[PDB]
Amino acid sequence: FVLPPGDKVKGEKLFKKHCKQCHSIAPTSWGPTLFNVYNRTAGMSKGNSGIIWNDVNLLKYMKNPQQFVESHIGMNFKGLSNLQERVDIVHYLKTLTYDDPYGKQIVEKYTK
Amino acid sequence: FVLPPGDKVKGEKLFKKHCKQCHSIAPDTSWGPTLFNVYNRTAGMSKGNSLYTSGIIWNDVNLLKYMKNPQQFVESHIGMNFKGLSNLQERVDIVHYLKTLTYDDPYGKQIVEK
Ligand code: HEC
Ligand code: HEC
Repeated sequence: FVLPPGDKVKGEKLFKKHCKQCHSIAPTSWGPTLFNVYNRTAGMSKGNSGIIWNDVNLLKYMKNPQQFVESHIGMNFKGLSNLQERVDIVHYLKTLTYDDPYGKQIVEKYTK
Repeated sequence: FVLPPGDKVKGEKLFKKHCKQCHSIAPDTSWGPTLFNVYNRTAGMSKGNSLYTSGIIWNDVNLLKYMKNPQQFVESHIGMNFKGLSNLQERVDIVHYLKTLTYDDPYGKQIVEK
């Protein structure tokens, strides 16, 4: 499969419209810069040089990002309904700080 | 609103089950950002739709809401979210545009400026 014919001017305009809001194009934004993203190793490769942002992968991601993530990583986070579970997770996250004994031990581990 | 009573041990268990796959807990790599010291941190999506702005804080209520429905949280606080682009030709044109964002492409060469 090769990339079908297209219009890079329409492409730049569609990028302004649909992607610029969260993506820079400089070598500051919420999402990663999309400069030199073509054939670049995708960040979701770290989830658990995997996935390359080639033509097919760019077309599939843009069609349905959540489905793409689920299909290539195997899982995805769509939310936790149980309020108590989220409360417990927040209780855990509050200890992940430099002034809590648990977070102190974390700094110990990842610093050695 | 006050954070209701909770269990930090069950919290660690649930974190392992549901968040560790994409999130590290190291001081600062994983796909997502490290969640160490995320409490009261300025959320990354504060940079969305970038006159200085303090941004969104990951406090109790916001963490709970986001964990409930992340994409709904994003839509509510940013105003927009990316759920996909159905039209195939728009995607092909975007790919054509992105292929020019390199250090060796003319347009990419011009954009590269420091
Ligand atoms: C915010 C409202 C966004 C909009 C609009 C678009 N994207 Fe995005 N994208 C966003 C974030 C926060 C992230 C990082 C987290 C993640 O899910 O990966 C991304 C990621 C990408 C990537 C991956 C880059 C990598 O190095 O792996 C790509 C290729 C990408 N986004 C492209 C893209 C396009 C083409 C968009 C419009 C058509 C678009 N994004 C919109 C947040 C947001
Ligand atoms: C991948 C499959 C993920 C899983 C499972 C979970 N998260 Fe996530 N999260 C992921 C990415 C790629 C990103 C960055 C892009 C984005 O959409 O923001 C995030 C972001 C967060 C954040 C925001 C961090 C910040 O703004 O500094 C938080 C607070 C967060 N994630 C928490 C979180 C929790 C509590 C999860 C399980 C209960 C969880 N994430 C799962 C990818 C993935």
